[PDB]
Amino acid sequence: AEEFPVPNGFESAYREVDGVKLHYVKGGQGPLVMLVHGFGQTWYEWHQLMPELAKRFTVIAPDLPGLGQSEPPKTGYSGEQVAVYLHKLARQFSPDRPFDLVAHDIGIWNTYPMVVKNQADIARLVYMEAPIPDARIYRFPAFTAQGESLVWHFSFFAADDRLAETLIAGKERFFLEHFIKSHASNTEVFSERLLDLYARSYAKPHSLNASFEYYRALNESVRQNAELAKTRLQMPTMTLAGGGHGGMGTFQLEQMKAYAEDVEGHVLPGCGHWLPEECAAPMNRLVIDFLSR
Amino acid sequence: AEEFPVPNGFESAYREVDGVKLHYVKGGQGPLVMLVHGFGQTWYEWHQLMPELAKRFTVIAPDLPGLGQSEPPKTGYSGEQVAVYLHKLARQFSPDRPFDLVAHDIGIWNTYPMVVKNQADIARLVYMEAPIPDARIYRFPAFTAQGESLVWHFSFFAADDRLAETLIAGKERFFLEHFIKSHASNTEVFSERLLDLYARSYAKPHSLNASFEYYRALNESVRQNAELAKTRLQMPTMTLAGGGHGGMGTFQLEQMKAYAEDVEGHVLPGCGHWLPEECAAPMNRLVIDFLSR
Ligand SMILES: O=C(O)Cc1cc(I)c(Oc2ccc(O)c(I)c2)c(I)c1
Ligand SMILES: O=C(O)Cc1cc(I)c(Oc2ccc(O)c(I)c2)c(I)c1
Repeated sequence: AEEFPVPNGFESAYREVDGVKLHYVKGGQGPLVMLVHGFGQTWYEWHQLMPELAKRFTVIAPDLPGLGQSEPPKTGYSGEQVAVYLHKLARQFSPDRPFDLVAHDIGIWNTYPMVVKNQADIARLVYMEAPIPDARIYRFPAFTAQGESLVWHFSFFAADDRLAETLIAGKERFFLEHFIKSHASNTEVFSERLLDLYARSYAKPHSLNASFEYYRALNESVRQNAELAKTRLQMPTMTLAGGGHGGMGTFQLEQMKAYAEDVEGHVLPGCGHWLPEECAAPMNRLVIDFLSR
Repeated sequence: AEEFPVPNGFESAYREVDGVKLHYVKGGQGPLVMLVHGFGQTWYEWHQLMPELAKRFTVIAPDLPGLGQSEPPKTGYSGEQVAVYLHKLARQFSPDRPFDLVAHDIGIWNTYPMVVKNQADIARLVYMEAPIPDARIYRFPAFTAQGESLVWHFSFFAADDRLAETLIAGKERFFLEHFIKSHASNTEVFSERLLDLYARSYAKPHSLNASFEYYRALNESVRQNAELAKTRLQMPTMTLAGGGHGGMGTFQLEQMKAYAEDVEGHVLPGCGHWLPEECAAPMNRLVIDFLSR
């Protein structure tokens, strides 16, 4: 059974990595590009970009441990632990060449440590719509003059007592729709069918828990990154962020400047947090052009 | 019927104020002191302080509109709107003399406007454990290096689509235990028996909704207070705050200095948000002594 429809010419498959069965969708020919999704989603958020990229690259889009059809991590959910799985998965398919990495949302948290620790393995890097976990996140406000902030979920999801699983269970579809649309500019792209598919996936009890364990490990990830960041990133990097409601605006590039020697950034007007779906055509174009250099 | 046990020698009664039936518990003789509870609780948080105060004062402890056994407000939930009900209630019992006010948590939000607008009616004032709604609240962090922040619930409760009622309905008892204990230093005072009492009250559907409407009106209260605060409070004031986990610490007094000419503050070590229950002996002593001047 597949949680999401696989594009033509792609295959849904699994690899064991350090005793954890990871799911991915793979297609194309050429140098490897790995696309890593974030919270509330799965490999499927990349399904529009994948066929275009597959004209020039071998494309792999894994499900993060515990999410989609991937088994939970056996080590832990901190960025350094999760990044091992993703790095080793990429290396199974690109053992002899560096590969490209594109990540969205918590896909950034789960890849940054393997990028900085294995720079020779990373040809080009694209990061969109999430802070790298560091002390900057402690400044985001709990509440705004316009009401509900965009970041209060960091605390909701990190809270103990399984607070988030307990309140969201039985209301997974309701909560996800609220979360996705409140972080969107272009809500129309989230059809009832698309929301149904994402909700069914993250509502699997181990996946609902996995979702929040990423946040329960966030402080540990920040502490980890405090040490890792002593080494600057040297590979060509591009950042993307939405400039509309729900988006991160200038933060993405400005943070990345502290991490990378060679970075260019774009802010996409009229687009929120969910760039691959809200603004597929220009996002796809920018990613394809940057990687095709 | 009574949701909470009335102390010996007190009465539970109701008063209709501008078309809204307010519940209160009253006892004692002498000048009037009104005690106003906050979120998650009812008049009952004051039940240990009340008999002591009643030796020197007429004591009234109302349920906030919509909470406990009080009807929802008919105007709205902004501070200025709710303060009218509380001011009129007090003045029914003390029409020719000023009265004392003690308020905790959102009790502050719901009384500040009537204090500033009717300064001659307030002899002495005690505020504990909440910010007065102003722009300072936009600076509190969504997430901290220790985990769950103090005020992330501001956004949860303010969120559209009845997000909070939808998630919390049926899980009120679970949620309230988490909320109260996460904001406490001395968690041991929150027995299952006591939590049962509070949860059964706020689980009434109109009470669960009323609770969150106070937060949905928070930005309105901030706008209201920006005008009101152009006049400083002139009456003797005391602030209390917990110095332990969950407490507001030095913020309480520091903010109050901007609002009051005559203020003394105390931070109680090893106590969190729930001062009357976590640290009954020193809190009661501070309040009784201050009002007895
Ligand atoms: O602190 C700054 O410089 C500016 C800043 C402020 C915030 I609130 C913020 O959080 C967001 C915003 C959008 C979003 O979709 C998500 I998920 C989190 C970020 I990233 C940066
Ligand atoms: O950042 C600052 O200025 C200091 C600050 C930080 C926070 I997070 C905060 O919110 C609280 C604190 C305790 C509490 O019990 C509740 I409910 C809310 C406050 I008030 C002040």
